[PDB]
Parts: sequence; structure tokens; C-alpha cells
Amino acid sequence: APEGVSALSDAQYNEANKIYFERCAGCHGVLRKGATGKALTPDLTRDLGFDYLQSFITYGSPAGMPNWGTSGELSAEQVDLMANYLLLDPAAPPEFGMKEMRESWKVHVAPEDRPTQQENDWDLENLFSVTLRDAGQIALIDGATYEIKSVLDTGYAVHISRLSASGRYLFVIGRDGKVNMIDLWMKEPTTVAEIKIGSEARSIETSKMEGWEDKYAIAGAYWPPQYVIMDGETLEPKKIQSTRGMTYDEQEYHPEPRVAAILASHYRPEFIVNVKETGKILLVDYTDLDNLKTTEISAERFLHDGGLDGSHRYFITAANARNKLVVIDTKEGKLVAIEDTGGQTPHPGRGANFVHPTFGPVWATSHMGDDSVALIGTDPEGHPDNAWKILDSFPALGGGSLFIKTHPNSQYLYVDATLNPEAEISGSVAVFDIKAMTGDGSDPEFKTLPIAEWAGITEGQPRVVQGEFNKDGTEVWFSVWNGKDQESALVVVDDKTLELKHVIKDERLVTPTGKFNVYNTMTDTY
Amino acid sequence: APGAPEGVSALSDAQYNEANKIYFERCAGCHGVLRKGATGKALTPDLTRDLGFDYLQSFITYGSPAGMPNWGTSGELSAEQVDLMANYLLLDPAAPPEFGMKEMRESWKVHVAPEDRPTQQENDWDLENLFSVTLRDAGQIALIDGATYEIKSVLDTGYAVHISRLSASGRYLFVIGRDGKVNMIDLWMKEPTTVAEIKIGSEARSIETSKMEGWEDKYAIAGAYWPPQYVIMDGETLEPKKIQSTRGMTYDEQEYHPEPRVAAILASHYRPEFIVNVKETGKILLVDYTDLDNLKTTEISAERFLHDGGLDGSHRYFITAANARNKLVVIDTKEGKLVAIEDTGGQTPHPGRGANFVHPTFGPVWATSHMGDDSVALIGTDPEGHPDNAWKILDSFPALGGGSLFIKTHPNSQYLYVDATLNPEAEISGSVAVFDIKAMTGDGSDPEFKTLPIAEWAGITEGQPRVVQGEFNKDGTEVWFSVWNGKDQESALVVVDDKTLELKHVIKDERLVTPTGKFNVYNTMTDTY
Ligand code: DHE
Ligand code: DHE
Ligand code: HEC
Ligand code: HEC
Repeated sequence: APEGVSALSDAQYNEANKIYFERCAGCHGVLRKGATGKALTPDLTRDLGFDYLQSFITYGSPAGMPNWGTSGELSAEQVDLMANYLLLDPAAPPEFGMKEMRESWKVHVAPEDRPTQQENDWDLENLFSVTLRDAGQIALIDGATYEIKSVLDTGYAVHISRLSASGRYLFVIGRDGKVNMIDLWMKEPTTVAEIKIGSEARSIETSKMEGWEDKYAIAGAYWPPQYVIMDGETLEPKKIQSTRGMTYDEQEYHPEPRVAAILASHYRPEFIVNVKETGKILLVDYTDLDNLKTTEISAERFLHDGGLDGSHRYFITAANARNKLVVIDTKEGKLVAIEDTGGQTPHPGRGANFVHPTFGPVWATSHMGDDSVALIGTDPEGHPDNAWKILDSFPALGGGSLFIKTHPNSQYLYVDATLNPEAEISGSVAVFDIKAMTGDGSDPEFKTLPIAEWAGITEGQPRVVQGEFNKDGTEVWFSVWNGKDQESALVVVDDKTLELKHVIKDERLVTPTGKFNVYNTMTDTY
Repeated sequence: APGAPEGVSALSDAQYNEANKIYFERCAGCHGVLRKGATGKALTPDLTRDLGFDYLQSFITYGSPAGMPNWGTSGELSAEQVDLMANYLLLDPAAPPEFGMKEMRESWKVHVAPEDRPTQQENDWDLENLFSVTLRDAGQIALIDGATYEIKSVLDTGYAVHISRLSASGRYLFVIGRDGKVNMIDLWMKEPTTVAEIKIGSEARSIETSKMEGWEDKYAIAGAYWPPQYVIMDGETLEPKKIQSTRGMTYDEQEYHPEPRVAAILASHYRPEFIVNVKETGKILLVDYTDLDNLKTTEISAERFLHDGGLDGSHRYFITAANARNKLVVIDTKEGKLVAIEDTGGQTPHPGRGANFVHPTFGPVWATSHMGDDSVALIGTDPEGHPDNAWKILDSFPALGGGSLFIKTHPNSQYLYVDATLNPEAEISGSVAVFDIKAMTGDGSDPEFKTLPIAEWAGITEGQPRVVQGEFNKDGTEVWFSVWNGKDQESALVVVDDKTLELKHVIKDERLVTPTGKFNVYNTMTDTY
């Protein structure tokens, strides 16, 4: 006979529910279907049983699950409480409005007490903010000496970093919707303000319109379906907007439209918000939050990531499940084009802008579903015929590619293959010579850099991901992502010679993933 | 469960679906989507169980003179369907369904394609002086000639007809019912009729047309109570072009609200936009219809409880009542922003579209009466030539009594008319107050008023006749009033001569069943009030 499931009081259940949505939904999903963490639905957990759940919640796992009990985060009583809770049927996901954001809102160092000028000796603009995935931290690394300047605690499930337009404030967001604001002008940079904006979230961005530097920060959630405009200096929540609405094509109500990538316009004081399931791109004017102006652009469903073109005027984004690239003119506030990449599941990140030797200015993207790289024309004035059309498509290492990268001061286009099944490929990066490109139809050739081999890592499954350049565009970093219990590293490549420049290693460099150079991020250089 | 003590004659899963369909398509309009009631009584299980199957079966079969259709004896519903509804009402309230594009298109019917409609007026009616009158419990509208006073035509629209609106040119008449049913009528045909129709939700109240110079007849818009949404339709075929959900955060507490109802909807004369009131979230929306794919809107934070309202005399400022809070909200449609929020000092302001006139000492003002008291309030509406009086309550004085619904005037009149429709005393509910604008002095004393015995002038004795809403003719020389009586009783329309304040004409006809809202084609198309 199956084990008996404890009957919990209302109080116990409220408590367990509060903990779940606040501390577990970020990795296990709001309906317990899973995310980075396994599914915790009762059809699976009841088979595992109480003892097993209790053990895992207590000691955690080297693969990404925090040691709630052994870390003191949850008492022994709360651990059992949660183990029983997981045996019951999933609760209904709660809302998260102004009252809840404000309860989680904390300002550690009021603006009136922060420095008035840089007070440390660091070379701020050349710093690299690196995500340490299973450690809940970011590592600020010097771009020239390769020295770890500091390791900051943000929270479990740290995702990515973004910088305010001035380069002074560093914003980090976690999968649980936790937002950390770091003042890089302190002698010892730390979190000066924090807030939580939902149960599940992925993106954050800063105001990048001239005259609005450091004014606002915006965060988008997966749940509840909403985005929040926060004060650029204290994180005070100023305006919450629901993203629930009608799909663009079928015009049917959708109760869970997730916010994906968020960017900032350089032509108007607006935020550029992607709404995934409804295929809507919103241009949100932050000049007046009470009499709120927005442009709701009908595009294509499954919007995810994207970037601005070289002139910073057009937004190019992937509607990944439909292999489409959507283009928006941020000056006029209108959709301009929608084209198929010819590839499977385009995933550009912010993409790569460059001038092709014959086609003119173009933007590129690699794919998750295949080894192809596609180029789209981005200059309607100088190259009208090539504007917003796929001009070329050629192969790289293989499928499972996540990030393509380049820099104005470089003639090379780098492409990773992070998710490919062959370890020889997922440990390497493909490199193309822009200058050698001809647009005559022949697939350009690439050089293979054995980044993992250069790091001296073979044990475990080392996956290389995301190139990121230093301020001067001379060196490009790559993450050699390994398990928390394995050895990881950052590999620095010399752009001029395509030769190993430096290998970063430290007992603290745990599961390093996304890396963001202050200057390149604050100015949208890519 | 069925055979258990508290068990009820359960319906098969397929049967439950048929009943549920019939409920949302034909009953929620009056009984509400959660069965909590509206114009019709509540039909929740707690009350329904005590009445029992047979009572419910009989009421659905025979209806009543108070507003409930005789579904059974009319043939509307088969005898088996009445049974389904009776049982269904015993069961628990179903989850209200959504109503998207698929469902709208399915109800969309074009009776006369635009190419087959006249290219000029084919009848001899004086179209701009015509009155579109709502025949409430009859499910129809009546087109009455503004000069001869004869009923030119009676058109079926559907049970629960609410009000009428005209396109900017005056050619197309739009009528909407409480069930979200929209009828489009071509007034240029020899015999005006419904040329197009569509359903926009389960519960709805407002409809409006594009009125920005240049966009005449281009679009029509309708707002729903359920689901929480509004839809922009093609002004000539009623084709649903864009559906916007109104679900969102409250303006003040900023908490998600799952059911924000759309209240009144007006049309900007300064920009090609629609002015949409969203009740529960306290948001006023300005929706630009120049580009529906790249849709621009301005979500203005105001005050909760937005209901009805109107444009001032210059047509630039939207003045609307946040009724439960006794406030007037003022939006500048040109700049697209909140301008002011003022307490009227009365209880539950209910102006309809309001009454604009030039006060002898205050300057341009907009007035409103109240439901909760006998006070009339005046707000200054000229920021340019009377800045110190703008958006402030300049006066407040008593009229007949509480329970008032509509105040009215016209540029060619010096009289301000105020009804007292919902007042308890029939003496008052059957009469109208009339103030002499030219005699107003704004010194503090209460302006005196003449009392018109509208109901008495109609010579009606039966039922409980109530007088509601004054509406002027095109020339602004005559004002009409409705003497609203029961479905099986005698009603009438009373025409009053503005200049002498004396009875001009009394309209009676067998087909004049429960006349309520009246709209003059010209004054409605031009927003003259
Ligand atoms: C919406 C979104 C953005 C855009 C942020 C913005 O615009 O500010 C983004 C960006 C990113 C970026 C931005 C790169 C850039 O150059 O802008 C990176 C490096 C990144 C590394 C990863 N992402 Fe991220 N990512 C998700 C969503 C997103 N990722 C997921 O839904 C997904 C696929 C699963 C999940 O559970 O979170 C997920 C898993 C990952 C990873 O497994 C990655 C590889 C490593 C990690 O840290 O978890 N995501
Ligand atoms: C939202 C709304 C409007 C504005 C529409 C627009 O801007 O186009 C309106 C307008 C109106 C107008 C517009 C007058 C004008 O000059 O603009 C009239 C005459 C009117 C006669 C009635 N209304 Fe109507 N009315 C409601 C809502 C509304 N009524 C209700 O929620 C309510 C209170 C109850 C109900 O169940 O429907 C209701 C009951 C009534 C009546 O009992 C009235 C007096 C008579 C009747 O026929 O039902 N309502
Ligand atoms: C992301 C940082 C996590 C948070 C926050 C929480 N969990 Fe987790 N959990 C995570 C991962 C990546 C994994 C899988 C570990 C592995 O070895 O593959 C887990 C696993 C669990 C389990 C075990 C289930 C199984 O099928 O083995 C349980 C019972 C569990 N997690 C519970 C749990 C609770 C209750 C949390 C809130 C306090 C919680 N997790 C947070 C990642 C993350
Ligand atoms: C508005 C035009 C209505 C529509 C459409 C439907 N109903 Fe109704 N109903 C309406 C009113 C105004 C009243 C009250 C009548 C009175 O004399 O007081 C009713 C009443 C009923 C009842 C009786 C409840 C009671 O407490 O006595 C029932 C059971 C009922 N209505 C059912 C019903 C159904 C099933 C409908 C759809 C087919 C329906 N009504 C439509 C107004 C309106």
C-alpha cells in the first residue's frame, strides 16, 4: 500500500505556499511543471515519497538545487512542511502587485549616501560581469589583468546582468524575479537596492535614451504576465502593466503571455518589450507614467531574443518557433518586415552587426535547430534592395548553437555550438573572416578554435558558450561551462591572431555562463 | 449525486453544453454571466433551489409583463430546451466563456453588401430631424419623424435593446443591446433596415462611431461588460478588426483586476481616437484608429467607477462621472492627459452626456444632476477665457428631487431641463424641472424652477409612468420626453415647445412599448448638448 499523505492545517499550507512561490517557483515553475529544476507534480513526487523529497530539500544537489536545510535557509520544520506540500496538488499561482513588490523592496544605501564620484581604482568600463549560475553570484572580473575583482551574492537562480546608460549602476536579475542594483562607484561595490517583481522572470533593461540616463530600469516576468518600470536609482516600483491579452493573428484571449527580451530605444524615451505568446512588441514611453503612451505592434508569435542594428534605429528579433525574424523601426514606431531565416529555431542573443564586403550593413544569427548562420540586410537607405532580406545562409560547427558575436574593431564572426551532442563540437567555436566573404553563393570557410582543449578541461561535460568582447574590441572571452562539482574556466582569445591569450581559473569560478562587458553593454555595441 | 438526498436531476455532459450555450447567448444579457442578475432577477442556486424546477419551468415558458420574454409560448425555445434551462439553473454557475475573433466572425452577418446599398437617400424622410427611440421590453427601435411626430418605422434589433448612436454623416444608425448584439441600419434605403449585425460579447452597454473630421463612417466601436474588452469594427460592414482586452492593473493600488468593465465610449473631435471608460481599474483609454496593426493608445489614470460622461461645448474636454465616488474626471483630448478630478458635493452624479451652456456670470459650464439627491452641479469648462473658474464646481442647487438621470439643454434654448425618473414619489417622477439660464446670477441663492407635469400632459392613468431623458429636435426649438410605462400598459412621448414651455404634442401608438432612450439624428451625430 502507498504511503499516507499528511493532512496539513490552513496556516501550515499558507506558509508552505508562500515559501513555494517565493523560493521554488523560479526553478520549478509556478505550476510545478519544471524549468531549470525538475518537475515536482504529485504524479512524480508521490512515487519518490516523503523521505526522498526531505533528503533532497535538506542537502540539495551539486547540480543546481540549493541545500535549503543544511544552509539554514529553511528550518527542519519548514523542510518537512515543504516535503509534504510537494505531495499535495499544485496550488493556483498568485498575483504579484504593488503591495508585494513594495514589501520585498529594500534600499540598503539611500542615494544621498552613495559616492558622488568613482571611489575605487577599478577600470569600470572594461569590467566583465560574469554569471555564476549554480552559486547565486556574479563575478566582476578585470578586463585587462584577468583578475577577479570581486564576487557578489545576488540570489539563487541568477540569470544575467545589464548596465545603466552611464555605466555606474549594475543590474542583475534572477529567474525568480529578484532584482539587484549594484553601485560600481563604491570603494567596495555591493547591492544598494533590491526588489522582487514576480515569481518567474528573465529580463531587465535600463533607460538608454539620451537625457534619460539612470532614470529608469524595467523588468519583465514570465509570471505573473507583466512588466514593471522602476526608479533608476532606488528600484521603487512606479508602474506595473499586465501583458494578458489577445494573440495578434487569431485574436483569442491568452491568459499567460510571457515577457521575453527587453531592449531600450535610442531614438525615443521608450522601452522595447517582447510579449512571447501573443506575438506583440510593445513600445512603452516612460516620459509620463500616469498618462501612459504605448504602441502595441502586431508581429509574430514566439518572440524571444533580438538586438538593434548597427545604427541603433531598428530592432531585429527572433520569433524562434516559427523561424522568423521580425523588424521594427523604433523611430516611426511601426513594424517594417517579417522574414523566414531558412533555418531551424534562430537564437541570436543580441545578434552580430557588421558590414559585409558586398551586401552592405547586415545583422547575423545562428540557430539551435541547425548549423546555419543567416545574414539580413539592415540599410534601407544605402542598400534598398537588400534591406530586410535574408542575403546569405551558411553552415558552422553544427546544431545547438546559442550565440554569434563580433565587434566593430574586428574582422571575425564567432559562433558557438553550446548544445551540440558531440563534445568535440560543443567544446569548440567556429570563426569566419568577414573580409573574406563574397556573397557569390559559396559557403564561407571557418577556423575551429578548441576553447575547451585550450582550458585543459576534459572531465565532465564542458560546454563553451557566448563570446563577449572587451571595451577595445581586441579580445573576446568564452565560457567553458562545467558542472558545479567539475572544473570550469573563462578562455580569452586574441582577436588579431585567433590564438589563446589567457585562461581564467579560480575555486570560486563556479558554472560561469553569461559574461557582460560594462561598456559594450551600456552602449549596445554588437 | 443525482440519487443522493441533496442531488438534482443532473444533465448529460452534452446537454449541459447546450444549456450553457443558450444561457450565455440569450440569458446573461439580463441575468448576468455569473447569474447574479442585472435587469433580470438573480438566478444563483441558493435562490433557484427554493423556487424549484416547476416554478423555473413556468417562468421561462410564460415570462411576464415586467420584462421577461415568453420563451416557451413564443416558440423561441422548444419545450425540451425550457426543461434544460430549468435544470441548468438549479446546478452551479458555470465559468463565463471568452468571446474572441472566431466567435465574433461566426455571429457576423452582412445582409446587404455595401456595393448593393444606395448611393444616395432613396426615401423622403427628413433624416437629420429623425428620432431613434428605444422600445425596451419590445426588443425594437422606433424611427419617429421630428416634425410631423409620426412613427415612420419600427425595427427589430433583439431583446434588451439599450441605446442608439449615429455615424458622423448621419447615414448609418447603430444600436446595441445589453447582450452585446449590434445592429447596423442604412437610413438611405427606401425602407431602412438592418444591413449588418454581429455580437461582441455576453454583456455590453456602449457603442460609438468615429467622429474626427476626415474619418466619417470609417469605424464603429463597442465595449463589453463581459468579457472585459472592446472591439473596433469596420464602419460599413461591422467586420471585427481589432479586439483589445481591458484586463489590467487598478490605477491607484496597482493590483491585477480580472474583470474591468467597459462603461461609456465617446469619440474625440481633436484626434482620430475613441475615448473608452474602464470602470473598475479607473482608466480612461484614448485609442488611435489610424493604424490598427501598430496600435497607439494612451492609458490615463483617473478614478475608479467611471461610468457616463460627455464632451464640453468646445468638444475638446471629456467630462465623466466616477459615480460611486461622487467625482467628475476631466481629460484633455487634445494633449491626451488628465486635467482634473473634482467632487460635485452631491451623491452619485449621473449626467448622461451632460448639459453645456453659457452661465451669465460664470461663463461656459457643463452641468449634471444626481441619482442620490436633488442637487444640480456646474463645472467651469473654459480654461482659456475663465482660467480661475475652469474645472471647479461653481454652483450647486436643488431641482425636483433625488433619483434624477438626465439633464438637458441646447445652444438655441435658455432653459435647462432636469428629470427625476427614479424618485419614489410619482408626483415627482412624472414631472420635469426647468431653470431659466438667463436669470442665473451665481450669487449663492438657489435658482427657482418651473415644474412641467409631463406625465399629466400625456393623460396616462394606468401603471407607474416615469418621465426620462429630454432630447431636442434638430432646430433646438422642441424638447422630447419619454413617459415610460410597463410593457402591457400605455406609454407616450411628450413634445414640449421650448420658447413657451407649453405642451406641443403628445405621441401615442399601440407599438410605442416602453419607450426610453431617444436620440435625434442631428444632435447625436454632432455631439450637440
Ligand atoms: C528571455 C531571456 C533572455 C533575454 C534577457 C533580456 O533581454 O534581458 C535571455 C538571455 C540570456 C543571455 C543574454 C546574452 C546576451 O548577449 O544578451 C544569456 C547569456 C543567457 C544564458 C542562458 N539562458 Fe537565458 N534563458 C531563458 C530566457 C532568456 N534568456 C529561458 O526561458 C531559458 C531558455 C530557460 C530558463 O529556464 O531560464 C534560459 C536558459 C539559459 C541558459 O541555460 C543559459 C545558457 C545559461 C544560464 O545562465 O542559465 N540567457
Ligand atoms: C454604460 C452605459 C451607458 C453609456 C453608453 C455610451 O456611452 O454609449 C448608458 C447610457 C444610457 C443612455 C444614454 C443617454 C444619452 O443621452 O447619452 C440612456 C437613455 C440609458 C437608459 C437606461 N439605462 Fe443605460 N444603463 C447602464 C449602462 C449604461 N447606460 C447600466 O449598467 C444600467 C445602469 C443597468 C443595466 O442593467 O443596463 C443601465 C440602465 C438603464 C436604464 O434603466 C435606462 C434608464 C433605460 C433603459 O432603457 O434601460 N442608458
Ligand atoms: C534553482 C536555483 C532551484 C531552486 C530555487 C530550487 N530548486 Fe529544487 N531543484 C533544482 C534542480 C536543478 C534540481 C535537480 C537536481 C539534480 O540533481 O538534477 C532540483 C531538484 C529538486 C528536488 C528533487 C526531485 C527529483 O526528481 O530528484 C526537490 C524535491 C526539489 N528540488 C525541491 C525544491 C524546493 C522545495 C525548493 C524551494 C525551497 C527548491 N527545490 C528550490 C533547482 C532549484
Ligand atoms: C431581458 C430581456 C431578459 C432576458 C433575455 C431573459 N430574462 Fe429572465 N427575466 C427577466 C426579468 C426582467 C425578469 C423578472 C420578471 C418579473 O416579473 O419580476 C426575469 C425573470 C426570470 C425568471 C424568474 C425568477 C424569479 O425569481 O421569479 C427566470 C427563471 C428567468 N427569468 C429565466 C430566464 C432564462 C432561462 C432566460 C434565457 C432563455 C431568460 N430568463 C432571458 C429578463 C430577461
